Amino acid sequence: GQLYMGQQGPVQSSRTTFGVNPDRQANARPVYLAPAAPMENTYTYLGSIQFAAGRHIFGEPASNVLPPQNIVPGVPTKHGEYVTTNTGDRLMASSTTVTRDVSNGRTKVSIDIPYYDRNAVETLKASAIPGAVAPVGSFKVNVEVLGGGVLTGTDANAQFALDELLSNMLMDAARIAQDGPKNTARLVAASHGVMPQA
Amino acid sequence: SSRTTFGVNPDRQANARPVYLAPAAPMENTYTYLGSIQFAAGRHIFGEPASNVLPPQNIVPGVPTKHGEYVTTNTGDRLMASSTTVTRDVSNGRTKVSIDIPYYDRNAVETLKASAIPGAVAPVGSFKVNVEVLGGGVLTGTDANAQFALDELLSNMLMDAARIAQDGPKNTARLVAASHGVMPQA
Amino acid sequence: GQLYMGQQGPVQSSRTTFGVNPDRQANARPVYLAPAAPMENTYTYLGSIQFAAGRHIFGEPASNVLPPQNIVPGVPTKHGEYVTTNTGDRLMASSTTVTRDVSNGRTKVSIDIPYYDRNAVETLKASAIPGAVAPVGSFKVNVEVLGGGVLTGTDANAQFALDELLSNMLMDAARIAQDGPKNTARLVAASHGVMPQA
Repeated sequence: GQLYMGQQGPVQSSRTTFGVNPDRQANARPVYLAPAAPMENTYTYLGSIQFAAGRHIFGEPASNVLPPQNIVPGVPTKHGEYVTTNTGDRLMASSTTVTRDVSNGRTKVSIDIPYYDRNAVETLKASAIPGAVAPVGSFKVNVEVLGGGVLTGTDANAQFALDELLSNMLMDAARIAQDGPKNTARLVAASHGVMPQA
Repeated sequence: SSRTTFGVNPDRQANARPVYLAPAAPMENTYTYLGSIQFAAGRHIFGEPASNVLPPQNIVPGVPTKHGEYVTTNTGDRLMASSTTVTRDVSNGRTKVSIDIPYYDRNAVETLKASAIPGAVAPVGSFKVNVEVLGGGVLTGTDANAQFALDELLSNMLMDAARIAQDGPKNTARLVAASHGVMPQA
Repeated sequence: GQLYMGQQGPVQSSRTTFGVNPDRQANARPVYLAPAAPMENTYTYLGSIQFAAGRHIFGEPASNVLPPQNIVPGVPTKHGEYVTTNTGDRLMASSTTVTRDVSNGRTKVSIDIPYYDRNAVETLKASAIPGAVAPVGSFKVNVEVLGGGVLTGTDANAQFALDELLSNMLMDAARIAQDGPKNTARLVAASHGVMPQA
């Protein structure tokens, strides 16, 4: 490679793999599985807008905090679900689901909430029809933490520090995801991004 | 594969960075001077542009291009409309702006005017000026903020180069029909 | 050879003979030659056991300190002998000898003392026979100092320090030679060594 001046004389710079231990520690670490899933932020906002945005009408949950669906204390699982059942006036009750998959150092949490056709629901109310409406679609939010491949000398204590580091990256990621003025479009029906000049 | 390096690491950053493209080309300096000399020097007569700022001809907003042109039309008495062109090429970290303005034969133009005869005249030649910035080879460590700093560094070298090119008394020959360069004594 | 990390980069370890001066100084050094040989330790012990151990009867020396036999002051020799003559009751007198050889940096001192057949001597005394007994065998002890090949920069003064170093190794060697309890066999008629477990 390039040439520089060492005390022996002019010496060639060199790039070597000598002295780098890339060995990894196996993803064999049991992790804490919450006994319920708190959806407080989303449901307080849904109470704020009165469970209706435009033509999307939403169901009222059973609880702001979701109970486990297929998780039992003391039984290890790689897939766990929490669920409640949204209900509403002239709405067929429909479940809202929070899924957690923990495999090979990869943790992934997904949230799926359904909605209904407000045009149909208000037609039902206004002309005094006796039927109900089934869900029309959903919205989904996924979050993923790739925490595999810790190094071999990673202390049992230092894995907790790494835990907190990843959780702070999580917070930063969601903030960057929703960052922006609420005067302007930023999430739904997205086509492309346009950052403003000033 | 991760390797520890002793000495210089020459890894360069790939030339894969979009750059800002002006929505129009301002030519204010040259056209104000052309108005100053009444669009005529010696036997060279020039045409009057439609605008001092040239609109894009083949550039569409939001569409990346590696070659773009701004253009206007010079018109004149007893003259055939001739376009003045500003070309910008961006490729592989090298960005180059060229300016081409045509001229006409003043003897033909004023002979027609003085003879009151139907002829009109086309351009005889042009003058061209090129400017080139070789910005490739950014090192690996450089982040975006540092790249902005390098942007401004190159633009300052640009200004220095133009000043060094035009440097000299206006009493004396310095650009056109150049044969060689000579330095004065004391 | 093996690989290690030097400031130039990964560097191969190397073993060279560069910068080692093994030149030696010739063994051309006159040494002191004692004017007599003191055998005080052995002869005081021989007085202790009354010049008799088992069937080995020993002669009584002329002197505890032996005079030179072929050494003359101011004459350089590479071989010198000291001697006295043991005598005894009904014993034909017999010489005890101490030999010193000094050649080419190697000093060697040997001691040879004879003994007689006590069975024969006490037969003579007991049945009142008029004859005498001649020596029957001997015991010998050798000591050797290989002090050749001093280095070239060895100062004349430092050769005295080396002298004393070798003499201290001598003392340590004799102590290791006779080391051991006197309850147990350690020197004569030796067949092999057996160091005790505890």
